[PDB]
Amino acid sequence: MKNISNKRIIKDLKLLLEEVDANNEASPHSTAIFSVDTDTIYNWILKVKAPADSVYGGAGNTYQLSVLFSDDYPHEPPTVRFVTPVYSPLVTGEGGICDRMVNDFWTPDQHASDVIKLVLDRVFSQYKSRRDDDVNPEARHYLEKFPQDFAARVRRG
Repeated sequence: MKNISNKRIIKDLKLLLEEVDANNEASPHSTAIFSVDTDTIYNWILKVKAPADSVYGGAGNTYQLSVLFSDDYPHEPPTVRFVTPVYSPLVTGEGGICDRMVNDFWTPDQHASDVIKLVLDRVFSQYKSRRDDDVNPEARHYLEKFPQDFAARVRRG
């Protein structure tokens, strides 16, 4: 890895910042990103609310994420990681997600914003529909057989 100008990381950060400041003036189904700090242009730390809609946006808790880029962006998209623990079939105890979640659908055309919205929605809102991106099968089994007890458990931690 090297700390190098990337035309598209910078262009996509400027675009996210513009959207995050348009959002924080006005959906219960969408997740709101409300802070974007960086640590090198290659590492974006975000603060997020899940949708009021979901199990995960109940007490309006904050969720912290890391978006990590490589020198090859936009050819490969960044990795999203939860810094906040999240009980989920799609997230590990490390905060990892399967690369497939993002990589099956990536074209270099798309923006860091699009990647971030896809992941937040997938995990907070579209989790019930299983694909090839399950990383925590104890959480999947538990949702599948105790839908209601899985909810009470998300509000715990």
